[PDB]
Amino acid sequence: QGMAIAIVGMAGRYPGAPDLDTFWENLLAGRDSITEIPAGRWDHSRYYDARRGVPGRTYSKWGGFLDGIDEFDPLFFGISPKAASTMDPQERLFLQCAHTTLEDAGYSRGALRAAARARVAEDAGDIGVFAGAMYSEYQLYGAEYSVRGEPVVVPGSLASIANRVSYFLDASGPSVTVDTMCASALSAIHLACAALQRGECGVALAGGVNLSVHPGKYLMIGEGQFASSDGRCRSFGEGGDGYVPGEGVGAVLLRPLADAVADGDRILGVIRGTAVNHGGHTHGFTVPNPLAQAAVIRSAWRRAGVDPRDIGCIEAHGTGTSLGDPIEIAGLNAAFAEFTDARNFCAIGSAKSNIGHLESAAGIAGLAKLLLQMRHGTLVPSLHAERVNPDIDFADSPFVLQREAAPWPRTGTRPRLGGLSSFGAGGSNAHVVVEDYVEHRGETVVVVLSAFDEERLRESAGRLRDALRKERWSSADLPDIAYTLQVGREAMTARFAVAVSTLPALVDALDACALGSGLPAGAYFNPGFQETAVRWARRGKPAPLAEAWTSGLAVDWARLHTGPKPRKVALPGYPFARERYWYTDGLPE
Ligand SMILES: [Cl-]
Repeated sequence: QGMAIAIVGMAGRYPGAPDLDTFWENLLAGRDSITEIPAGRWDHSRYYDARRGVPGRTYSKWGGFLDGIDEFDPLFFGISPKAASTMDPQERLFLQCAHTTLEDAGYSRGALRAAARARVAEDAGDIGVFAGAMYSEYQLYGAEYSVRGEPVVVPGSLASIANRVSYFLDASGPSVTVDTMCASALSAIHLACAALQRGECGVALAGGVNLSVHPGKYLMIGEGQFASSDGRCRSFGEGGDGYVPGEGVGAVLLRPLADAVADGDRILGVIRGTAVNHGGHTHGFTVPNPLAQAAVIRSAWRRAGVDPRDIGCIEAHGTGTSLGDPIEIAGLNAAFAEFTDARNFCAIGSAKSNIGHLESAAGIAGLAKLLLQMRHGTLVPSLHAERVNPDIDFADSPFVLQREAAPWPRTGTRPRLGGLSSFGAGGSNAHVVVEDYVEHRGETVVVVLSAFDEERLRESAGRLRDALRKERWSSADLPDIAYTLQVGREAMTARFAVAVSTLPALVDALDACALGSGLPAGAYFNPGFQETAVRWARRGKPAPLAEAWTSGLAVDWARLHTGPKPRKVALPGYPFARERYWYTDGLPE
């Protein structure tokens, strides 16, 4: 049966991919997003040296990097701009990730709490937050400054990553940051699923964050020789002699499947089972254990109640290590061997070949790739493995290394089944089992839009306009779009409302608002009785309600949709202000 935990929303920010849609495009095109160290971060010429193991140097100069990790919208989160400057970028980016995930799920803060609270006991929490992270590097800058100047305070609390989200969301569930290194994100998901199953909270936000903000990490992988000579993760490829670090922030909104189905939530997939263990005493602290990996994979399978023969795809750890890669396959082989003797039926690959080793966030990026493959029914290439690692025999294995884009066909009406592994360098292992889900036309709707100020509002109109021009959208989607923007967004200061019945009309109105030109009739803008107006709107006269709402009137939009409720759909998230904050702000040179 499984623990039946539904995924009702997701957000992701990965190298070369500001959002999940872009991430899929990169994955589909087999794009390599690895680059050299951005000059803005630090002067890497002070540390680079091609000779392995040189003291005070590093032979790696590559990485999977995000763009503008110092960009943040503190006013949006009720954080003072002064506080933002000394606040760990990981906390900042996870805050923005958390919000985007709620918007993808089609939930406002208040709505999410209400939906969660109804499913658990009185004194049980509503929303839980489980974050995975392993580095506190921002802290180091403050110390480097304080020694040769005036002492500056730069906090290094990993708990803040989860705690600030809980604070912002007004969440009352468990608020936990976990560190199991590379397996952190998957460990967070594991604990989140356990909390939901146990009834500790109604919904749970689970994810991971990992940034490369300091050169120290590179001096470390250089000394320990963990870094690859070519700055690539050759997942199961020949010549892989280490990994390349990558940046990333991701999260999922988790919920018991029954509750999601009953609430008409989007369902991006279902977590059937999770498992967590440790490699024990191997021949070295950072030496992986194939038997432990096999055990955690089987444990997740048993908890999921699945038949491993049906597994269509495995998203592997695949860091591109001399010892690690063959060990991982050995672990997987031992796992499958306890159930079937079948060969070459399962696909395998790693996103790390695309975006690098995201470490504490590797699992959430991996989950994204897996869910996206199922969503589009397409298996994506795994890079840097034109010739496979000589130590690995895929011919005598359950697997076939995915090296070309290919269709992932559904067997009958049976859900596509996938597996996801993440193995911490310190020995902590994790495996997650997921499967996908199987389940007023033409009328005038009222499309609503709000943001912090006028500029952000017109920005939202533009991004929504650009989205609704894509091929997937038609006029038949208008009831879903309107519903999502009503009950799935926060009613903010600057507001925009328009009554439309066709999609091209909505696009025109959005374009007008975005460009600040003249608005049509039935459209209302504001830079910043209900019972009567809602009855009117339910009778097909929504203009007085829309105009009143734009003027600032609070509106319980749910009252409008009490035959069948429209579907929540994926719409563009809030356009955060991109102002730069760093610890050197205000400090003398
Ligand atoms: Cl609130």
